[PDB]
Amino acid sequence: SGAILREVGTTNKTKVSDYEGAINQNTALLMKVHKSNFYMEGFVEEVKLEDLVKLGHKYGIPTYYDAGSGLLINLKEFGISVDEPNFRDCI
Amino acid sequence: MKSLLRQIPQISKVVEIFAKAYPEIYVVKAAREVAEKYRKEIIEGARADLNGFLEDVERKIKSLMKPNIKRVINATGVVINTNLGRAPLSKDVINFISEIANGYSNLEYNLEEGKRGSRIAHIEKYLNELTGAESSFVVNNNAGAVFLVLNTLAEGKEVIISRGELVEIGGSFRIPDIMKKSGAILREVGTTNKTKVSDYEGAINQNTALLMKVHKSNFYMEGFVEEVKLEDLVKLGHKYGIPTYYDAGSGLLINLKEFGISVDEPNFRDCISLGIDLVSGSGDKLLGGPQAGIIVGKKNLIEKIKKNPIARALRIDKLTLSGLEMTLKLYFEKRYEDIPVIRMLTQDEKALRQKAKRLEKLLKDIPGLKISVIKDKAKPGGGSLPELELPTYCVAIRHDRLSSQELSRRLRLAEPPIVCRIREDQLLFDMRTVFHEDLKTIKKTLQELLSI
RNA sequence: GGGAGUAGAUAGGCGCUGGUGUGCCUCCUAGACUUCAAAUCUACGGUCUCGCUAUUUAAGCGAGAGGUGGGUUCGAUUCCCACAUACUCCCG
Repeated sequence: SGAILREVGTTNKTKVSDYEGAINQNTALLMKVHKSNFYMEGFVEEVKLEDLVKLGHKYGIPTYYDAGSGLLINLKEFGISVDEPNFRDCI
Repeated sequence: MKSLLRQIPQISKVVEIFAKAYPEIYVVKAAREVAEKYRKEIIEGARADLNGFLEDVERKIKSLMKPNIKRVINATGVVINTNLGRAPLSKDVINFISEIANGYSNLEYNLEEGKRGSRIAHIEKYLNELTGAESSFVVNNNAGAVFLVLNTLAEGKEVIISRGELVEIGGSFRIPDIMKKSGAILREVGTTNKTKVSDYEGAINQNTALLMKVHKSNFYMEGFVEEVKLEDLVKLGHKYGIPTYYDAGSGLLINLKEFGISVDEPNFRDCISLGIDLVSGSGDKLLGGPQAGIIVGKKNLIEKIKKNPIARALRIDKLTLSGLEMTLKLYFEKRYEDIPVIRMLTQDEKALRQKAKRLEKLLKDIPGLKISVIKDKAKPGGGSLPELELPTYCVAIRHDRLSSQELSRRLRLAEPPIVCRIREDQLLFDMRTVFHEDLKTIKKTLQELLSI
């Protein structure tokens, strides 16, 4: 892609501090990918989406979410209870 | 001010006005859109009447219930019409696509071994046979086909190309601008109108990783002009040990002189059997199939391209893949007439008048219509054959009431819509591109605009 | 207990709508009609409340609330936010 990759946190856990800590003059993007075809249980921490946006608007950095699943609507409306994100809500 | 807007009814109230008239969903959408257009028009003080409301709300409903993309009756006589969606598909293909999309299929699944398999594997069997190349591959479109070969084999290294072959096809594609983003360094040789072989051979060096030639598909040069022969560039490559990459663009799968049309347009089989290492082209041009970037050439190169992590972002969808296999199946069976684009251009001169006057027989009754059939020479190829000029019968029409300009306008707004040429206040209908079942739809749309 | 989702009336259950709310079904009461019953139909109807005249009560009349509060807006039942509550789903 031509973009330089700055990986923060660790496999199972990643707090907000990890993101905010690696920012600098070259940081042009804050990107989060949704684990679509796998999942981690046990000691595992993740950064709330709301917090990423807050961190972006603080330093003036754009936020890019690769949902992957491409869920167009809220899924709970159909009886299936999952936290799967969707465009409308994430936007 | 605040009384010229209180007027506008309630969305619950207009929803009622259309009980079974239209779906509740489409009604509320039209009411909102309409409710906002009257709030702003009265706020700026440009409306004193609201009677237009009820009539309008129903027009939005009638409009909002139709998809935007719509089949269009092409009367221009241009087979590869970049604007109208290039090469149209035969029913045979469209049903093969219909079936694979209906449910699950073995897209990335090899039924033999019961484990995942490459989806590009189904087709390539066909390409290698038809072209004669060692191996093949296919991606989204030729634009990307180019970008992939450059970033695969010339990222960071030089690529020599003639200064007369740096094209701008389409609105966003430009060899110089994409190759840049390709990571390859551009070495332009020769001059606009002329380019000998010495120009190519002169700019080679330690970084030269590719010799690339682009086919001027959407333009041509006449007058004092020189070009580098293909056999020459193959010779030059094999001398210094440099690969040859031809961007045919037209994606002509076969020799074209075999069908009566005499042109020099290059084709895969012939260009491959010439000594070129790689060749690419769009599937929706001279191949007559769905949009697809087609690459054929040496195996050691194809494998280098495939492994590139960018090929996954170009890998073709389930629709075009299937639809491309059935298009390729037709080519093996020599069912040439079955593929729209080949039939349209190789149609009998006799064949065209036969349809030219079968339409004129359907419009003699319609009121105020001045119908005449003229033999005109047009240029069929839009995105692949720039110089070609072939004879075809146009049924030139003219109404006393309305003018040619206004006529084209209403015809593009019809259902189905019809797009046609205009020449000296005489609307023209080239029969080279008109399907038979359209003739009946042509007459029924013209009688609805001049007698209404 | 911690999160999250679905949510909301001013007779009662469901659904809708940026036009000052409304449609379907039910209840109640009332009216119409019907030999009797049913059916049917209709209601700027209903709750709470407060206030006003009388004031034991009756009796007549007027107004506001949509879980609560706030905001946007010409107008919020609709939309945003905050807190509360109901139902459900996940975790300790």
